[PDB]
Amino acid sequence: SDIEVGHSMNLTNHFLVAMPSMKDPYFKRSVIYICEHNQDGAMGLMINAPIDITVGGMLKQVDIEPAYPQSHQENLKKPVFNGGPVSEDRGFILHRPRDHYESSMKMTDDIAVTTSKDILTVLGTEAEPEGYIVALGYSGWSAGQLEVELTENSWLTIEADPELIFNTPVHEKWQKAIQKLGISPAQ
Repeated sequence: SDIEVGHSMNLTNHFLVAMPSMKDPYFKRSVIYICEHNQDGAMGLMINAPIDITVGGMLKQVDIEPAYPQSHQENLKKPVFNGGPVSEDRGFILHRPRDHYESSMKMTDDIAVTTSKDILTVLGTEAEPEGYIVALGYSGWSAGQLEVELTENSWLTIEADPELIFNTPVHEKWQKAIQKLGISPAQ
């Protein structure tokens, strides 16, 4: 009769790996982490789009006063990324759970997203999360719209792992992703 057992492709906590046959140049070789996926649509952040300014630079720009000495002087030269085209003037810290921030969303035991200024004060200080990348703007899809992009020859997906986000070099994030899908670019 009608026992509607399905699949429910919720892609939250999943990675979006661009195909070598990607048309859109804005995602030519992107790897997006879905932070939220539901009937309203989907929200994601680009993991390998390093911007010009550095994490330290953006802080200075925002004139954020650190709450402690900035010992981690080196992680402060690391760059901030291009999260996506939507709200390019908004911040999104994707990191490994450390402390409690006013406005934070926990994905797992190793991944969470903080969007409150508070977190900015610990960056560069021993109090900053052991792993984090700062993104500006995010990637958005309308209701179901993402669900349809999949049936197209644009993306492929696999559950996410923190290392791919806070460890492997940018230049290899994509290269290792598709490879993880048993594949390699054209030629």
